[PDB]
Amino acid sequence: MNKAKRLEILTRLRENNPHPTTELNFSSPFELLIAVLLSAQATDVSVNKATAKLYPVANTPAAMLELGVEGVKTYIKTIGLYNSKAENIIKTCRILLEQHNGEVPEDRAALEALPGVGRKTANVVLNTAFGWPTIAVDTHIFRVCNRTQFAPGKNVEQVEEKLLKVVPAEFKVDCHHWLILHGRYTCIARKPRCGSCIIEDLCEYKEKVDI
Ligand code: SF4
Repeated sequence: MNKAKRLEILTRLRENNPHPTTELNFSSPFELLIAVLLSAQATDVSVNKATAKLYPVANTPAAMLELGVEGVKTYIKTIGLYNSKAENIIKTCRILLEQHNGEVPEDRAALEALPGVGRKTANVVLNTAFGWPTIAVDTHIFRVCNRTQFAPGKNVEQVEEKLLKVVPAEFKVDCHHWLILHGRYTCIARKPRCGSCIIEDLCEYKEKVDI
């Protein structure tokens, strides 16, 4: 692949969807942090169904703490691992109240310190709630980057590091959401939708499927 081809792929993804975002519903950084903590081994539609019940009754660290571990579990019992999720939620709300004064902190090490949130999660929250140029790589973005040859790599860290070198600064805030929505709905794992792909003539995959 090369610089000019990469730039035309990013130009077509912007034309198609100028402002890509998460499929998790949220109206605040805190509501995004909790939705992302509820995401582990669950679908976005499962999480949105649970937060549609929960956030009208408690959507601040203080209201959440007042609901308690067992009150939280009542609203999220439909989601996988909800007992440990409910513990991580209450603990994170306490830390935000004490150390960060009821705010979600705009800082990677502070977010990574929170129970249940790791590097990829901190990067997704900094990008999606605060607009940071971070580009977290999951299995979808890994498959898309290697199939197209946009940013090939042998594991997650190599693709993440290549993406931070090859994506122009202009495109780095929307890059993660463009590539994950492309992987989820077009460049899917079993039988890619190549005959209907908006970047098919720029993609370098040798096994394209419906011409
Ligand atoms: S042409 Fe096929 S392999 Fe290439 S990006 Fe599109 S869907 Fe994926």
